[PDB]
Amino acid sequence: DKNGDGEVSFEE
Repeated sequence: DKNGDGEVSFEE
């Protein structure tokens, strides 16, 4: 998240 996927892509 926040980057784990893409700038929080996950938590985005």
